[PDB]
Amino acid sequence: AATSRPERVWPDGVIPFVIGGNFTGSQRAVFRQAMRHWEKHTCVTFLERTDEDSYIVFTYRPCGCCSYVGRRGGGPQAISIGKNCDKFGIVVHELGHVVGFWHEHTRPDRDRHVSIVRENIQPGQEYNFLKMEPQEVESLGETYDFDSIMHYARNTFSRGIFLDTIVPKYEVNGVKPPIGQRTRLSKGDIAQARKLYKCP
Ligand SMILES: CCCCC[C@H](CN(O)CO)C(=O)NCNC(=O)c1cc2cccc(OC)c2o1
Ligand SMILES: [Zn+2]
Ligand SMILES: [Zn+2]
Repeated sequence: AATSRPERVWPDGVIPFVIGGNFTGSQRAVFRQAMRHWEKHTCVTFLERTDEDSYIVFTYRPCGCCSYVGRRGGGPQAISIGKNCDKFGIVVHELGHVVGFWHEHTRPDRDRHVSIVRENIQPGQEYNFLKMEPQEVESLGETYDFDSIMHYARNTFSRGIFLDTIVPKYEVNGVKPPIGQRTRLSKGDIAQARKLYKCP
């Protein structure tokens, strides 16, 4: 679910950043590691902000809302992190938003790959399962990626941990594909981000 909007692609793949107050040393170390993980597998690079107009700010905030997707432009933008959502893999996902990705399950073609089980969604959290409009996404010829760091888990916003809100439709390698990994950028994520940023 890469943005279709070229103004949201950070020019030259260089993203200035600031780390705000109220984090521990350890949380700040994880931020740098997550930024470096992006740097290792793509041409995207994070740079400590000096005088740039547009830049990201790591802000202490309760988990959930919101990390701006892609470059806002004309000023600072938030990448929001809190106590329960600050592990390496979560921050990598959040930087996925920064660089221009929405959630994989909101791809316009998602109904060919997953079922949404509405009845299992926590009340008032249904908006998290809305498809993006076709005009807002350009997937760049890349197939729907179950292993994506941007893909929800089977029971994300579920009323109970044993109930699925998202179910993949078909078996891949003879078994239903696992979703919701927060370990690393997937092969699919790397391929897609390289196209988005026109990496060499
Ligand atoms: C109101 C939308 C709730 C979004 C919450 C999620 C949390 N994560 O999954 C983080 O990984 C989120 O941040 N998704 C990505 N960002 C957005 O969807 C989003 C929309 C939006 C609209 C106006 C202003 C914003 O400022 C940060 C926005 O973020
Ligand atoms: Zn997200
Ligand atoms: Zn994808």
